[PDB]
Formats: sequence, C-alpha cells, structure tokens
Amino acid sequence: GSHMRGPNPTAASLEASAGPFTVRSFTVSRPSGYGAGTVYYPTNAGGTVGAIAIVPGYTARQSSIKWWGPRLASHGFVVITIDTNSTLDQPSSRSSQQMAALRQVASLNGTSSSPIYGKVDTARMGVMGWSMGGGGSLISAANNPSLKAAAPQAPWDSSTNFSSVTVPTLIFACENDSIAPVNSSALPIYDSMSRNAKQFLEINGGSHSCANSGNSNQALIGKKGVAWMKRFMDNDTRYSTFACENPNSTRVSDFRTANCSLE
Repeated sequence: GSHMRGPNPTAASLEASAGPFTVRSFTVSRPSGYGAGTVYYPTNAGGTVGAIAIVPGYTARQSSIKWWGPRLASHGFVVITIDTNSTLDQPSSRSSQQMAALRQVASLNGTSSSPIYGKVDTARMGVMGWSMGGGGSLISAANNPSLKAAAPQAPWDSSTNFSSVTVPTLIFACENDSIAPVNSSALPIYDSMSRNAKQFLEINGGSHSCANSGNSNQALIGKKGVAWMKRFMDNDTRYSTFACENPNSTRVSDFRTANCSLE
C-alpha cells in the first residue's frame, strides 16, 4: 500500500528550499473550528496526496510555522497552517482545532468549487506544530491513531506521558530551549512513547524558535520533516534511509531513534 509521488529523492533534493511540484495557496474564507488558515497545495503531484495540519505556539500565529507550507507542499502534500481561535488557546484546544483544519481540508477536497477539489487522499493525514501546538499534535496523535505521522517541534504540554501514541513521531528539539526545556519536555515526551516508530532530533545551540520560519537549519530540518512525512504518510520506502538515519550533522547535538528501519 504505497502512494509514491515524485522522483527518487537525494540528500540534495531534500535539502533544497523546494521539492519538484509547483505550489499554490489560498486563505480559507470561512474557517470551521479554528481561527484562520492558509492552504498550500501541489498543482501537479500526479495523484492524490495526504494532508498535514500545522499549529503555532501560545501567542503565535501562522508566520512562526509558515515555511513548512511551501516546503512540504512542494514535495507532495496539502498543508494547512492555522491560527487558533484565540492566541491563548491551550494544547487540548489546539489539538481540536488542528483536527478541525484537517476536517475542513477534507471538506474542500469534496467541494467542486475548491482549488483542492480531488487533490487529497483524506485517509492519509499528519500533524505538526510548535510548542503548545506541538503538544497539541501529540494529543491529536494519541486521540486519533489513524493519523499516519506526527512531527512536532519544541513541544510543550503539562503532561509528558504520550505512551499511548502509535503514530510515527519525529520530535524536533532545540538544545538550549528555555521555554520548554529539552530535559523536562521534549526528551521525556520522546521517552514516553514506547509503541511507535519515533525519532528525536535536537538542534545544536537552538533556542525555542529553532525550527520556525527563518531558522538557520532549514536544509536539515526540512529534509527530515519531509522525509518523515514521505516515509510514513506515503508508505514510501524510498525515504526509509532519509527518515530513519542519523543525519551526521554538526548542526545536531542529540539524535535518537527507535523502530525505524533504514531499508
């Protein structure tokens, strides 16, 4: 059951600012169950693609996470970046809104007036987000185990117990994070997950914003995020190595992975 799109990847192709497909985007006119949204999609993926919903952190807006939209969509995904109903929404609410974004994407897929009519395989979805939006993505994965992948960054949640998560999860962590410190947040969350494919990628010297728009590690972090989503959302074993490998980067201070085969 693979859903391969695009050419055989290389490190270089995954490190570049964009994948092979042309991207277009639109603002959602009437958001349903969240505050606002921007949808990024490939015009020419050569078949239906999965959908990924991305949520910012507390006080933050789409600009924090917007670089993922084009970056992922150009590799063959429909990506929705959201603003929350309130910038002060907590993780459980962020999860609900993330799922609501995914639901609206599915709605749009079935709406013959929409730019993404027929472009989405609604059975294949993923979740991403920053800080509380990363905690929200973990909650989404716990509550919705049919999700195919999760890749939060600098996650924050008042609980670190995500032991029920069976969804393939990549945790981007930021070594010097003072907001959601790795030793009390990201790493205990990673360690908590005992039943899934998982990965822990800590960015050397990174502040809590180390995986946000404008970061200085977009080559590495974009390669890993796209590779993880391709491997797991698409069941694309062309990406096993890129998804599961230690990336051998002096930009990485800590790398861990489990249940993640290279080949």
